[PDB]
Amino acid sequence: DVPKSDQFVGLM
Repeated sequence: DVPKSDQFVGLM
Protein backbone atom coordinates (compact mmCIF):
# COMPACT_ATOMS: atom_id res chain seq x y z
CA ASP A 1 0.00 0.00 0.00
CA VAL A 2 0.96 3.65 0.28
CA PRO A 3 4.19 4.49 2.13
CA LYS A 4 4.10 5.49 5.78
CA SER A 5 5.93 8.61 4.65
CA ASP A 6 2.79 9.49 2.73
CA GLN A 7 0.67 9.45 5.86
CA PHE A 8 3.24 11.69 7.51
CA VAL A 9 3.31 14.29 4.76
CA GLY A 10 -0.43 13.90 4.31
CA LEU A 11 -1.13 15.87 7.47
CA MET A 12 2.16 17.74 7.48
